[PDB]
Amino acid sequence: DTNIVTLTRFVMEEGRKARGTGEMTQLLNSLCTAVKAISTAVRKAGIAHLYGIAGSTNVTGDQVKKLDVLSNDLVINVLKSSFATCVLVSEEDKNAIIVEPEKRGKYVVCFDPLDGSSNIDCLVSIGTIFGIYRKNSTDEPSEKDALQPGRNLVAAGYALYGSATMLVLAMVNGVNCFMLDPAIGEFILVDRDVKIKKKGSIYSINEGYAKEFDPAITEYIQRKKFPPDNSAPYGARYVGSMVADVHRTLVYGGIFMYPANKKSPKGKLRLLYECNPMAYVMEKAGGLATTGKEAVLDIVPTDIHQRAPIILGSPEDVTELLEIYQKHA
Ligand SMILES: O=P(O)(O)OC[C@H]1O[C@](O)(CO)[C@@H](O)[C@@H]1O
Ligand SMILES: [Mg+2]
Ligand SMILES: [Mg+2]
Ligand SMILES: [Mg+2]
Repeated sequence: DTNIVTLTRFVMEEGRKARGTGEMTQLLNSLCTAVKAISTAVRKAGIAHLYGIAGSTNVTGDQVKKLDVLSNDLVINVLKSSFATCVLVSEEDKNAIIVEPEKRGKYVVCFDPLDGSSNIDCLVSIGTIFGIYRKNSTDEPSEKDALQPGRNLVAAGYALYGSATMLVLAMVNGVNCFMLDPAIGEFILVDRDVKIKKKGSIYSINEGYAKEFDPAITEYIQRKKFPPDNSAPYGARYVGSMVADVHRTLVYGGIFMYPANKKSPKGKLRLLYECNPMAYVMEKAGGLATTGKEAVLDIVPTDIHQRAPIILGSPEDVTELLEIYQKHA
């Protein structure tokens, strides 16, 4: 056990020939602290009475749970104290948060402090999603610094509070998985340079919305169930937590879908702190992420709480669905 490859060491070793201020390492070390604190609260949530609602509604009009508030506070406090950030965007705050000059650093951070809130009370996998941008402009920090295309990401990933706690981190040359050792409260490198399979055998979507689906989604699903070449039909999985469904897509292959539909032109999931981070992870693992008509990472945001359709996973799977949308174009 005497040589520990922790997230910190990883993020220091690589960025050492890249030089840098090392505030990315500060950022991520800080974030890891909040994630550990969220994991331990989650693992004991019913005894600590942390289930239930906060008694509020957010800008996307979700019903705010207790762990939403707790996790939001932890992420914000640790990011500010990191001295690595200047602008913060959270699912739980109407406006971007501008860091006090005294603790400012050069990064902009967009995050979902707790993802999968419908699955909180039934003990299903939940998580934390983040994307990291460098502030470009020279003028005073503002919400506008968060309105960057996802292709501008310097780092992104998620924490998954599942059967084990995992930190999935994507940076410019690739994706790496770090598992939480609860005995020493360190994230340890467990999966190096993760690449997604070119094609999977699992499709993931809420078919409860079948009546609202566009003809292309409708066709694709039918094809997964009734393949034209007599291949085996695809298996279906939908946990209901974006972080768990995307994580399985990453390690098992296949496709994850939250499409636009007749009642939601822009889908449900949020571009800044849900769709862009996962699209980035997917592209760095060699997969794709599309709205059905354009790459998510290429969208230029105008609203920090903007929604986008997302279709992601194995390149050959996502490409088959894109061909169907094309065909229907
Ligand atoms: O109940 P639905 O509409 O399938 O929504 C599930 C999606 O909503 C979210 O909870 C939004 O956070 C995602 O984590 C999840 O993928
Ligand atoms: Mg929510
Ligand atoms: Mg979410
Ligand atoms: Mg959330």
